[PDB]
Amino acid sequence: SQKPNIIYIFADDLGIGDLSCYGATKVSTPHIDRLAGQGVQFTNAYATSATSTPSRFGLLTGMYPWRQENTGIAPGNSELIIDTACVTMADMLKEAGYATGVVGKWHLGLGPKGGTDFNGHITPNAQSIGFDYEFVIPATVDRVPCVFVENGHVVGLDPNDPITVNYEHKVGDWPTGEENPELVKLKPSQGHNNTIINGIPRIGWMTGGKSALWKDEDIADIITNKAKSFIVSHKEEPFFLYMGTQDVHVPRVPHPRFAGKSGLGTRGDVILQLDWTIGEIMNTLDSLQLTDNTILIFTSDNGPVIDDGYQDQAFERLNGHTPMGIYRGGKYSAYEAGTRIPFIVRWPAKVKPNKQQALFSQIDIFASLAALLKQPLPEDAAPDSQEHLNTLLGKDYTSREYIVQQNLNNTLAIVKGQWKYIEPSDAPAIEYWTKMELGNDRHPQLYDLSADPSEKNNVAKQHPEVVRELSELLESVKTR
Ligand SMILES: CC(=O)N[C@@H]1[C@@H](O)[C@@H](O)[C@@H](COS(=O)(=O)O)O[C@H]1O
Ligand SMILES: [Ca+2]
Repeated sequence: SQKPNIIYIFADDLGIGDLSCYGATKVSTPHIDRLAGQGVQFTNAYATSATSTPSRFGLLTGMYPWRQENTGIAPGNSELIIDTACVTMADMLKEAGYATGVVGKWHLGLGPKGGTDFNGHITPNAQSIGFDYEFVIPATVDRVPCVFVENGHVVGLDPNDPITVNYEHKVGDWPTGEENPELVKLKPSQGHNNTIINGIPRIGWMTGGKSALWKDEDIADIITNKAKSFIVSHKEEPFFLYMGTQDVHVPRVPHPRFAGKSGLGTRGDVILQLDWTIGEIMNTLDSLQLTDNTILIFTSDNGPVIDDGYQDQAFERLNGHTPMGIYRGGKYSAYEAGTRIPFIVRWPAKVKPNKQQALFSQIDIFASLAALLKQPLPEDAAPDSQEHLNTLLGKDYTSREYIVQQNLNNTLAIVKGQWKYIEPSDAPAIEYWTKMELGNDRHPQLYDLSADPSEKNNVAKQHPEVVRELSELLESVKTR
């Protein structure tokens, strides 16, 4: 064929150390390892951000999320965060002649100023920014409402039982973690004490849509089947599938057939469920003879977290597993494990198996696919996205000049050749809930990653001219 199919899969909070192809010894990921073996495994690939909403925003817009105020972790009832006049990756692939679909985790908002009204046609939605087809989890599985949205309508919604959602105060009289601990089956470790759904207290309050409520143990199966439907439906045409798994995000509710199979508790169990999901996508492609001329990109939105809010024994069951690999920090953090993510590109027709050590950022995927397809961008489109197609395909080992990282508190860090600079911040050093090291410091930090990849040795006092140059460089990206 001329024009490859494109599948982009965000895992949720999957760590640079969670996969056996990245050296995990305490858990085995044979489907994802097989994918690695068939394509290009990246060892220096980064998301824009150490959290969900901003990394997904940066990927789809080709604009750094920290250039817009509303791009932080979004509530389940956030208005759509991407302006409908923005050119998205989905829009440019639609212009390039692809059928476009989003399946799974969205977390970019739905509906207009005021927040999501879940009770009729929800607009603007993913279809307002270049997706033909939409089947989404509004935000995260730990956030209300716990329902799916398909082409702008809640699946199984009864108009006589309308939904209301509120993140400021209780609406309705549904049990909560706070008031009704007797009805809590998975106890919260950190907040998560609002409306209970299926015995799991969630973030935010909801009432109504009883018949629309999902079953947590079926979410991977539902996402996997809707992804396969989309692929089977577009067997004969060029398609783009943007897919977001729930795994390995809290609450971790493995299907019974994975539950207790890892021996790392539910956190390990959903790594195996995730590996099985990617296996199902690879088997579907193979079935339809679409393997060879499909670009399959598998990555994560941000780094990993052990205890992210439920008493699921993820620390107690960890068994010497290292989700962060050697790296400092994790989810939320400006330290490397915040934005360092697993990243695999398989395109058998065109791309030989390889390890890509080059510096790569998810911000460049938009301009890199546009360049591949020779698709022209409006002057204002994908403004921070550089063409690095050769690097993406393992055809060159040319690093990005620098990459930019954003933590929870919008502290930015820049990596240039061997050097990592973290700009000063007044935000807390330690994240209140998880106690994660955020890398917020009133003083500059400088790490030589070639010598000190675990960021053990701040050498800012040793290299003021390096701090000054990288500081001036980061400020010029900000004011560009
Ligand atoms: C105490 C608490 O509420 N913690 C939650 C965490 O559980 C998770 O839901 C996170 C977003 O994760 S992300 O991957 O979608 O950014 O938001 C935090 O606020
Ligand atoms: Ca995430």
